[PDB]
Amino acid sequence: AAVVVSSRWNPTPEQLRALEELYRRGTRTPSAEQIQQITAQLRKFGKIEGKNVFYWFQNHKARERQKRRRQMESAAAEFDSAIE
Amino acid sequence: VVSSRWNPTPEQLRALEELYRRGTRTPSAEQIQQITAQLRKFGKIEGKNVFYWFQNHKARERQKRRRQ
DNA sequence: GCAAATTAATGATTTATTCAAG
DNA sequence: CTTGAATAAATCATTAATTTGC
Repeated sequence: AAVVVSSRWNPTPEQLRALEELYRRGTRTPSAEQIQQITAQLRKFGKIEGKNVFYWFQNHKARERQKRRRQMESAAAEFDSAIE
Repeated sequence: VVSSRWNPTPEQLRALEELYRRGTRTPSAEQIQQITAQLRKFGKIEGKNVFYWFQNHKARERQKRRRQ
């Protein structure tokens, strides 16, 4: 019987899937009321607060950009090696 | 019995693994051809085998080791 | 011991995404 | 808004491990 305290919010798999689908529908920089409403809904899956949503979308946008940039340095790896 | 799908020779396997440990995870076309060149000393292999091996390895290590 | 049966691994294909040309 | 570039996720398919009954 015991406690564990978190230093960083982590999305539950359900909160994560919800945020990823908000992203697939085109959400990129939620407004303040958007942040609050999203938060109010995702709190049903578990712990989450407004700044967590705010950061999640910033970090996800940046990481997608960086990911997609580093997919470009590969320079058509799949076609040049697998199809021809 | 003859082969329909490639399978790494036990040495190509250790070399592909070493490359993954030292940071090669999403190799480029060029590098892929470089790697394929080297690994054929140890037997049959083509660029498609190398490209898929890194894709599948990376995906399934994510499955095993990533926490969510 | 040995293969047929069944299960686990993994190679190869397909599908759904992403950013950002145009 | 559309779509080119290029996956990585999900899935399909075949091989290797292994289990099983003899």
